[PDB]
Amino acid sequence: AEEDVRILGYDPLASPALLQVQIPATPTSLETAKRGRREAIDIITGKDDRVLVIVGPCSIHDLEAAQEYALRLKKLSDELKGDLSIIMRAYLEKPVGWKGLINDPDVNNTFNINKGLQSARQLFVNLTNIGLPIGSEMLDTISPQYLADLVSFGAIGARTTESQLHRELASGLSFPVGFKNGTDGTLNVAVDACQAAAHSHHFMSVTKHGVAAITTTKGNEHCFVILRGGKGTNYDAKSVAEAKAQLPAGSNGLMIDYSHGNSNKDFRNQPKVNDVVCEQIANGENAITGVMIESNINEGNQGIPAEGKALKYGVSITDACIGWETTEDVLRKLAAAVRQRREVNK
Amino acid sequence: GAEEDVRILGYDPLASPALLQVQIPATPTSLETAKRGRREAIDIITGKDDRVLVIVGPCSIHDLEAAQEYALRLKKLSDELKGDLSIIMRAYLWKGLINDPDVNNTFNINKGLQSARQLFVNLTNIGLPIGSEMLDTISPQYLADLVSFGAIGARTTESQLHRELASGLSFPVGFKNGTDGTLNVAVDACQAAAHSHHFMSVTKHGVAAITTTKGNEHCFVILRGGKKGTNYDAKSVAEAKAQLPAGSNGLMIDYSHGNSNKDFRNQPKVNDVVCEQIANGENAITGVMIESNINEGNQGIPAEGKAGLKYGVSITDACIGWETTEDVLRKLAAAVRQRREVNK
Ligand SMILES: N[C@@H](Cc1ccccc1)C(=O)O
Ligand SMILES: [Mn+2]
Ligand SMILES: [Mn+2]
Repeated sequence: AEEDVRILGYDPLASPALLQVQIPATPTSLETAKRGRREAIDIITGKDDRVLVIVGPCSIHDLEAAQEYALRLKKLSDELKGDLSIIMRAYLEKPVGWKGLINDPDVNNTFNINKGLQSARQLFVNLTNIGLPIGSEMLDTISPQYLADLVSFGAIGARTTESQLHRELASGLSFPVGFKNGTDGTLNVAVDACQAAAHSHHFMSVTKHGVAAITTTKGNEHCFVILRGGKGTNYDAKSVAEAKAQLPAGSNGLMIDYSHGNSNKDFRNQPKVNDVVCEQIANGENAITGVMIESNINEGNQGIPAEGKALKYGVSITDACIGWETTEDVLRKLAAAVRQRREVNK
Repeated sequence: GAEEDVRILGYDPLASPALLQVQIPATPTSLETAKRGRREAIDIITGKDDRVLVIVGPCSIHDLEAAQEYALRLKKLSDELKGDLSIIMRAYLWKGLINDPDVNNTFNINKGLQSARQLFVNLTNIGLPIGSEMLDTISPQYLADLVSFGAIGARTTESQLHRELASGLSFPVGFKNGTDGTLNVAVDACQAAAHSHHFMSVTKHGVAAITTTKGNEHCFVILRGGKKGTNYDAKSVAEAKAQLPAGSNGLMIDYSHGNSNKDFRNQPKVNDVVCEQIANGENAITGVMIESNINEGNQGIPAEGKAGLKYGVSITDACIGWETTEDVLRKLAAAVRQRREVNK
């Protein structure tokens, strides 16, 4: 009986329940998470005229830099509360390079998931603890069981939007899920994802106790489409009109990613994409409910030098971000477009 | 308190892989058949054998009886063309034999996994290797020991999760090109699955653990059409070959799906066009995939639960009949026999 010939070995893994006790969620963290979901829900369903903003680092590899950023974003968040509902990007990784905070939390090319999950959860607690909601990519069917309670928003990356596995997973998450369009630039797959995630599914996951079980979902009605470019960009009126053209009756507000395929090989293009999105918003576009910005403390990205995490401070080690000030503007300018759009509807 | 699982209606007890593997044990024959299939598949996709790897069979199995009759027929034909073709049966698992084993929206996974495994044992038991789609990251743990070939479908080839899974399977894995007709994603999948990965899967005992893979060097690309159009023609094969990196394995061409272009009657055609590239010396094509069954076409699921279903007819994709299949395979058989001459 030939089995596991390509499996070098298994390693003990702390269960979700165990991790949730080790690194408990403060009452604030749990309240922050609930609030974020409520606000996000109202915005993508049309009940609120504010714009949902998922902004923050491409990926977090430094909890101390992520905390400084959170404080800054929490303040700005306080000044633009009337127009913008801001959620922080607390992403673990990118698509060859650094494997992410869960796999390689030490950023030294060593794998250590147990410590990774600890960092991941501690991070989420630290952030939501200061009152700042967070969003992350739903990488797999197990990992969310360690962090789902502190998350207000979940995104299903372009490479997995067609994955039956990720559609079933979304149908059972306790928060809004954004499905990015295909890497080939089409929306059909993201529209189908939302339809599917709305139904009830029966899949196999692990319980809070680390055991495999047959899960049964309720269906998620808070799934929307995210426009992020592809084989070209799609944040322009002509493209948005084609998108709207594809959403079924009742579909939720579109979200737009200023990066990746939309800034096509350059973070400097994020502010430009903001103008082209702010325009449509001020002129009265109601289908654009949310935006996604990859910003950091200091612009650009970088690589890991000979040594590990000691590396330019506040600088992404994956996709390049825009600096902070460039972010202050981009958001104040988006808040304006929100107000100006508030009038056109009156 | 907190607010998790608000969309989780509930969990259900699930027999562990180890438990299932004892309940429905694999006969020595089943285990030998599985090993043989992998060896033959490996030799063919790596260039060591001039035969053509053939993954043929139903689009999906919903009837173990009908699947067994078909297996016997295919086993007898497989015995005859064993000199030119290495046949592995399509035994892919409406959600599937696993989610709805009874076919009536009553999702009984435990029974589904039993049927799934019993089926795999029944088939491999008569000496016929089998192949299936690597659905999720847990399911295989209940059937790997019986599988000779695993395919990742178009909608998952880009999934990091499925690339890591392939890197730890004990058999060759075929990655289908994107639903948009491109091969870049399938080529990247093969590159990725060749490396070692660290993911979370469940053990034979139903517990979550950190898995570490060795890397799989037996991953190839499957051409199955797409938006950009069908791709079984020589110019497509050629453009494909030009994109294959150093050390890639032999290409496989799916006759149905995006290449049959919504009409199963086009499979015999793709064959001919592909059989011609082979009979003239094309060695880049080492495998073919065919959605076949006892009776051509497909159907739906009547209010009459399931016992009101046409026998030997697919309840998913349309397939060609046994009759029409035995040709395709005989022509393909010959196309190979020819190739060996052109290379002689
Ligand atoms: N046991 C599988 C590998 C595997 C391990 C863990 C999870 C899923 C699959 C095989 O022999 O191919
Ligand atoms: Mn990024
Ligand atoms: Mn099919």
